[PDB]
Amino acid sequence: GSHMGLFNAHAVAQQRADRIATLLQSFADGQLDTAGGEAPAPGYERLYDSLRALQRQLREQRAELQQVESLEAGLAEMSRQHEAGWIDQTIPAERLEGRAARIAKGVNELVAAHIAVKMKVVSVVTAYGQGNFEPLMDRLPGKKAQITEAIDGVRERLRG
Amino acid sequence: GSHMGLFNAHAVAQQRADRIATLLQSFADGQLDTAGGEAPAPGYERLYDSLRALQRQLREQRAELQQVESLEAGLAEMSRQHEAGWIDQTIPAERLEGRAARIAKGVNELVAAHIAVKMKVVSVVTAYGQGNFEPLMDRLPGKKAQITEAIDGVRERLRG
Ligand SMILES: [Cl-]
Ligand SMILES: [Cl-]
Repeated sequence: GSHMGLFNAHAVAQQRADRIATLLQSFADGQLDTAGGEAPAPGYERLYDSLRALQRQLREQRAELQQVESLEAGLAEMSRQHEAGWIDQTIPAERLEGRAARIAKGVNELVAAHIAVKMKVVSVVTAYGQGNFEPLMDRLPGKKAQITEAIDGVRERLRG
Repeated sequence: GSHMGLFNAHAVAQQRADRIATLLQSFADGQLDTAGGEAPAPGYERLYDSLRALQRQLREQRAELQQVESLEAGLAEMSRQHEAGWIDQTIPAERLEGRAARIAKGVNELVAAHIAVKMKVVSVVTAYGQGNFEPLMDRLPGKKAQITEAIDGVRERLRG
C-alpha cells in the first residue's frame, strides 16, 4: 500500500503474465499435456478457463490431423498393395475414427464396387471360356454400360 | 505509490487479464480474425507474442481440417457418380491442397488403375466378340492374375 507495495504488485502481475506466456507457448509447440494449474487469483479465473478450453480444443484438432496422417498412410499402403494386384487389401478403417474413418470407408467401398464389377466379368467370362454361354453380364449404369455390352458381344460369337 | 496506487495497479492488471481472456475465448470459438493488438506493456510482450503464434497455428489447423471436409465431400460425390456408372468423375484435387490434396490424388489414381484394367478387358474382349482373337489380356500381378487368365480361357474357346 506504499511504493514498495505497487512495485510488488507489478512484480507479481509480471510473473503471472510470464507463466501464462509459458503455457501459451507450450501450446503452440504441441505440448498440450500440462494443464495450466489453478489461476493465481480471481482476476485470472476466466482467462485460465479459456486457457483450458483452448487446450481441450488444441488437443482434439491435433488428434484429427493425426487421423488424417494415418489415412494418407493406409491409402498409400492400399495403393501399393493394389498395384501389385493384392486387391483384397483395404485401409484399416477400424484403427481410425471420426472424419478420417468415414473417408477410409468411402475409399474402400468405392474400390470394392469397381472390384465387384470385375469379379462378375471374370466369372461370366470364365464360363464362356469353357462352353457355358448361359450367364449374362449384369446391366451396368452410365459408362460402365460398355463392360456389359462388350461381354454380350463375345456372347453372341461363342453362341453358334 | 500509495494505497490508491496499488488498487489502481490491480484494477489495470485485472483488465489486461480480461482482454487476454477475451482473446483466448474468441480463439476457442473459431474467431482467429482479430489480432490481439499491441501488448499493454513490457511485461506482456512475450505473452502476446505467444498469443499471435497461437493464432497463426489455430488458423493453419483450421484450414487443414476444412480441406479434410472438402475431401470427404468430393469423395462422397465421386462415390455417387461411380455407383451410377459415371466413372470419369474424380475428386477435384486442384481445389484442395496439402495433405488433403495428396489423399485425393491417391484415391483418384487408385481407382484409375482399377478402371484401366477394365478398359483393357472391355477392349480385348470386344475384339474377341467380333472375330479377332489376336490380342491378349495383359499379364496381371497378384490376384488380378485371374482376370488375365479368365480372358485367356475364353480366348482358347473362340480359337478354333
Ligand atoms: Cl508383391
Ligand atoms: Cl445418373
